[PDB]
Amino acid sequence: NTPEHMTAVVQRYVAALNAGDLDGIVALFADDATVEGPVGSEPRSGTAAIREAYANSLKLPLAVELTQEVRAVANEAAFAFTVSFEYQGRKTVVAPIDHFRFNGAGKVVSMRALFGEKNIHAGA
Amino acid sequence: NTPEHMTAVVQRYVAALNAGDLDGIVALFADDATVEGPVGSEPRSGTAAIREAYANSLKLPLAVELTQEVRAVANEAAFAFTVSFEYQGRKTVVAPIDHFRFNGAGKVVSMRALFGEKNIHAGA
Ligand SMILES: C[C@]12CCc3c(ccc4cc(O)ccc34)[C@@H]1CCC2=O
Ligand SMILES: C[C@]12CCc3c(ccc4cc(O)ccc34)[C@@H]1CCC2=O
Repeated sequence: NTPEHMTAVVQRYVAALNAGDLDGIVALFADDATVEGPVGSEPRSGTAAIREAYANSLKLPLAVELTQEVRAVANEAAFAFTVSFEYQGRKTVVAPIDHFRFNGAGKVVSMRALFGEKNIHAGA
Repeated sequence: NTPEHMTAVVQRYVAALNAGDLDGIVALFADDATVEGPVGSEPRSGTAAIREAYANSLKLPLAVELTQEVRAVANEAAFAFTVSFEYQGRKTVVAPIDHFRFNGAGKVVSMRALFGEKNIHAGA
């Protein structure tokens, strides 16, 4: 469980969101992992709940892009990125910072997505 | 304790590091706050320990800059930035992502600085 590996996992995650690859996303998580997004809302725990959450997230085609280098140290990674989508002619860009914590096996045991209304950038 | 306030606190923090303003930094924290930087190392707790930690951080003049919008939601903020300094003719730029959690009073109760060796950018 190295910085190289954690950075790679972040890149796999971004790419799988772009591809709508739900298996690929869920495969990154430990069986008892938790996901909390946005920070503040009630977390989802376990493979089944995690899959359901990302299924709802992938209803629309997402364009996802890392916007800076990944920060990876010890057993944690943080990264800045954008998620862009379009609905009823409005394009929206959401710019979160995510935090992953990894277990010794290199699977994500916790994901937290930090973004507020000021990080949601959309026209009329 | 609003996103506006948390964003302002982040901006006050960045500016106080630039100014070497140790009082200004410590004033942002709750009396029993913790600081952990880099993530992984042993955290420091309490006003006295927090001041000592930032005193050591301010031995050299720091140039600190937010490099993206702050992410602020509920009681937490995350931000991407750089800390630049020079020593013995070598310029170094460190690019962390910090996470703050706030108490109801609007003081920082926990700070975590996430950066690894790949986020330390220095010449020979
Ligand atoms: C962008 C988004 C809010 C956050 C978000 C979405 C999808 C995948 C995400 C993946 C993340 O790691 C962090 C945040 C999101 C939603 C899809 C529609 C929407 O409003
Ligand atoms: C940049 C640095 C490592 C991280 C760091 C420093 C100083 C203030 C910081 C403030 C932060 O919120 C996060 C990280 C740092 C150090 C000064 C010298 C050095 O190597």
